[PDB]
Parts: sequence; structure tokens; C-alpha cells
Amino acid sequence: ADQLTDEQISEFKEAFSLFDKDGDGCITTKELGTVMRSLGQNPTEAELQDMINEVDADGNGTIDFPEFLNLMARKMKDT
Ligand SMILES: [Ca+2]
Ligand SMILES: [Ca+2]
Repeated sequence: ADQLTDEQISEFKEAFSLFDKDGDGCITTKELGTVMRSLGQNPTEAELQDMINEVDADGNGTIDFPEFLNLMARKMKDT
């Protein structure tokens, strides 16, 4: 939104690699769940898949980095 900056990018990137326990460049529902779980959040399994599927514009069931920018870009909706 309003053109992303370096800080919002680098911070996003660090956040994403950070979520990648294996640093394989992919976030699975388990890793995402580890985080959501640890974040006082408790999504249902179907929900995580569905949540991923909304961003899975590609259809892989996992999150890459740009897919993660979309996810966080929409999330940052907080106007
Ligand atoms: Ca992974
Ligand atoms: Ca995807």
C-alpha cells in the first residue's frame, strides 16, 4: 500500500525467513501454525489451508516470499 519501503520489505523478509525453520523458502501450515499457535492464536486445520489457499494465487499450498508480501500487504489493511 502506498508503495512498500525497504524497511517494510527487509522487515517482512526477515520475518518470513524467520518463520522458515528449515530456511527452505517455504512456509507450511505447521510452521505457520507453530507461529499462530505460539501467537495466542489457534486456527483450525481447514482454516489454515483455506487461509493459505486465498493467497495461493499459484496453487502450491505453501508460502513463498512474494506470496507472503501479498499476505502481509492485505493484512496491513489497518487504515
Ligand atoms: Ca519450510
Ligand atoms: Ca502459494
